[PDB]
Amino acid sequence: GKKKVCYYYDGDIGNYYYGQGHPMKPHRIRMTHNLLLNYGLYRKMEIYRPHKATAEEMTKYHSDEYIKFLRSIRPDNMSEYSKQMQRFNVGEDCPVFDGLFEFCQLSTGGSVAGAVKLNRQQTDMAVNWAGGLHHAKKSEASGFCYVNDIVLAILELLKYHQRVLYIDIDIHHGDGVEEAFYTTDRVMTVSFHKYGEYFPGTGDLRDIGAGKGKYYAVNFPMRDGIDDESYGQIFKPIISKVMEMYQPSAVVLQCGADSLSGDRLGCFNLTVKGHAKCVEVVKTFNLPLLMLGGGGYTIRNVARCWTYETAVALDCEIPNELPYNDYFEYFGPDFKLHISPSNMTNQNTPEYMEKIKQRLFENLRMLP
Ligand SMILES: CCC(O)(O)CCCCC[C@H](NC(=O)C1CN(C)C1)c1[nH]c(-c2ccccc2)nc1C(N)=O
Ligand SMILES: [Ca+2]
Ligand SMILES: [Ca+2]
Ligand SMILES: [Zn+2]
Repeated sequence: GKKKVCYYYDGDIGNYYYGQGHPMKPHRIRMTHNLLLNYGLYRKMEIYRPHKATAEEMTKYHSDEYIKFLRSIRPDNMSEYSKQMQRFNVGEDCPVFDGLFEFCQLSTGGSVAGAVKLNRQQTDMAVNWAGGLHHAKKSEASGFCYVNDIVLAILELLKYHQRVLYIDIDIHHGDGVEEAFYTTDRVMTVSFHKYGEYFPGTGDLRDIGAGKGKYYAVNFPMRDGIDDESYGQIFKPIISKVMEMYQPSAVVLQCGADSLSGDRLGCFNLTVKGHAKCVEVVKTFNLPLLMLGGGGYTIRNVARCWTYETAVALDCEIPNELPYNDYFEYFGPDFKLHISPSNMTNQNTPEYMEKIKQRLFENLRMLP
């Protein structure tokens, strides 16, 4: 039935600024929080302010040198770190900004705190919209991500769970998470993403894991314009088969909103209902679940998406008419929660979707 939901948020998160022209806007997390507060969704959730994760907590995955660099670099001293900036991939996508380290600490803190709460069996679901930064690597920043809060949260879950399932619905391949666990069977990573002349360039159908991890990495490559009907028809069957064969005891779901119609960087055509159907599907399995953020670059739609997904987690129905809020004008000209898909062509034919699903089903038959 209805579950207990713990939500992690720091009121300072919206003030971190990647810089002029950078599409990643932490302010979208504050818009989400304010919208969900004005819908009354605070009355049913336990709200927590995450601790600032320590460099030590971060080094459970990342190298000591990379975390020391992140904790030391600032816009005023960048000139003295040109060598380490190249080595750790700090540049246009992952710039140095005021409070970069604290932003990483808050993003990571929410994910790890949520994982601890799930481990202690004190909540059914934990939500951290500031997390889900799936591209960060052991000693390298990538694609707007510096510290891989997801990998850290999964390592925390692995203390009490033999098998953890990771599902990623961001439009970009979940490469950092896939790479971290590529050679183990204790985590199964499942990513649905645009593949072909698109960042990060990984996530081929044929990337299925290695060694003990062979068959424990699943990739569903898609083309432009996927819609609710098409996504829905493959998501539930794949996740159901993964649940059946893998039998995970905890799940982490990355809810990157750049898979929505009208995203500034994305090329998919999902509505908020289509995206949220993934949360409904996963929630139905009644397993401890950590829901995380990720991409999303048309910020009014990211706030709508994550507000609706928080309502889905709470089994609370909320009206389509948006309540008045601090950012009301951002939701014009309609001031509604739900969005309409565009007229873009769906290049994922029904036959292509079935064929890729059948290839993934063949790989899933190889599990013990
Ligand atoms: C938070 C999780 C997430 O998966 O959503 C993150 C998505 C990251 C997208 C990164 C992308 N970067 C690249 O394509 C760079 C150029 N190539 C040599 C690598 C990129 N960087 C930028 C960019 C634009 C302006 C200023 C800075 C970066 N745009 C793009 C783009 N359109 O793909
Ligand atoms: Ca993905
Ligand atoms: Ca794996
Ligand atoms: Zn993305």
